[PDB]
Amino acid sequence: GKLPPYIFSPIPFLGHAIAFGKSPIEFLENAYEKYGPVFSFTMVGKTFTYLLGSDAAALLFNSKNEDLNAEDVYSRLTTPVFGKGVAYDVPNPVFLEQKKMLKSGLNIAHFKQHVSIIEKETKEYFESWGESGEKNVFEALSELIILTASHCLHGKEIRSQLNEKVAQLYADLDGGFSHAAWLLPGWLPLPSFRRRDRAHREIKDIFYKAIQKRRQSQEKIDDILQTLLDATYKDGRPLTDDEVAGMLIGLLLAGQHTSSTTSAWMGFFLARDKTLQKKCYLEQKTVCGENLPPLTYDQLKDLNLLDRCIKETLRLRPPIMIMMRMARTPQTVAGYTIPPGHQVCVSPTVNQRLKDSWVERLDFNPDRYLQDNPASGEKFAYVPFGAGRHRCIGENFAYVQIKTIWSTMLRLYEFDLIDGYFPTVNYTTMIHTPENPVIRYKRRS
Ligand code: HEM
Ligand SMILES: COc1ccc(OC)c(/C(=C\c2ccc(O)c(OC)c2)C(=O)NCCc2ccc(O)cc2)c1
Repeated sequence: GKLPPYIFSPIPFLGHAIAFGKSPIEFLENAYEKYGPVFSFTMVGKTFTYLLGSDAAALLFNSKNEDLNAEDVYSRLTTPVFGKGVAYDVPNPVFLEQKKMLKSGLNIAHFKQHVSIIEKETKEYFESWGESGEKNVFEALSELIILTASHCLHGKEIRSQLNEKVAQLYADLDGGFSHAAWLLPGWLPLPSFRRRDRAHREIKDIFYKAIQKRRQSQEKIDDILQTLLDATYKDGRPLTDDEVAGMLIGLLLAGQHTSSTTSAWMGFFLARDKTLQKKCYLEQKTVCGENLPPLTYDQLKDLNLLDRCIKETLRLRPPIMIMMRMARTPQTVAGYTIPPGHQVCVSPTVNQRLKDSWVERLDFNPDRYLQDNPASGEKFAYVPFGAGRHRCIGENFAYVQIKTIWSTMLRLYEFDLIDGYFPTVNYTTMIHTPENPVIRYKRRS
């Protein structure tokens, strides 16, 4: 076997940590240009064997959990925040069973009501923005998305109980995903660690109360929570309340910040492309209805231009820029054998802005998919939600949430950038959020 082309680090242990923190996408891009598609790293005592390009990423996107173990990478971070016996804590077959049980709930029947729920919530929430002014797009969209995700997934019982205190609790729970989670161990009683732990206990307690109330409820209502409760394991064991709580606080916490940043990025891209925003509003006027009636899942499929805009936003600025895996058996890609112990990586951000196939890589143009383009030509060139075996179980929910939030938002206002300052990428956060998000909005005529 041959080890993959190994980059050389001046620092023995820390490696390229500072460079990756400063500019991960650019660092990966130049490393690709200099050492091919299978260049390796050395970051904090770990070898980050990145796979760039479709051919290299095919290994990660077609690998099995017996070969590329996600748990050995994500357990120490996801177990304390989500719960025990849920998410990545369980073995891989139980994890697959949980994933399919969750995917069963997110169906067309539930989406038909989710569209109306999200439309109502965004129409009510964006009343405070007034006729015109400037606002923090990222935070407002995060607050809207947490409301909509709660109302749709957890149900009216949980949504009604939602207030500023529990919103801050959810923000604190998301605060568990940070640098300290990776570098520092689960031994130090850091105040961030104890905040996350207390938030998880309080959230699970209120969720236990809500689950008991729903179970005792006589009236039958179809929801994600009800579907999870009715559905049992493959063997036949009824789902425990602890497991159900873990499922739902995993679902919502996994879509609150990977959907807020995408919505904000699409908003800024549409503000920069005023002609594209005008075309999108014209579509909202013509294909949904001249009187602009409330949206429905049937009309969602008619918003092809908005779908293309969301696709281009995800291509340029993916929320999840890295999907890590832990090698445990020797694997070969591009002729280079990766020994077990290397943190096999993949970049759903660099994979979509490579100049080899993505022409005008950094140019926002939601018309590329109208013609032939890598997203259809190549297997794993456009992978914002993942592809192959490892995909998001809620990409449909994301495409029905963002395309119902932004449809109403474009129906309401006429977004326009301020001082021509397109927000940059804040690499400090694990999900790259726009830097200083401020937009000068005006009410649509
Ligand atoms: C633009 C929106 C979103 C993007 C780009 C995105 C991206 C991703 C990606 C790339 C993965 C793969 C992680 C892995 O394979 O290790 C993932 C996993 C996941 N996604 Fe999302 N996500 C989004 C929103 C959502 C939404 C709305 C939900 C609603 C349920 C959700 C639920 C999940 C869950 C539970 C996982 C767990 C891992 C798995 O399913 O394999 N995400 N997401
Ligand atoms: C902001 O919270 C997130 C958001 C998105 C994530 O995945 C896209 C993750 C993550 C791992 C992750 C950890 C730290 C990170 O910094 C990160 O990148 C943002 C990602 C993960 O898979 N969650 C869901 C796991 C799960 C599976 C099955 C189930 O039934 C219930 C839950 C964490």
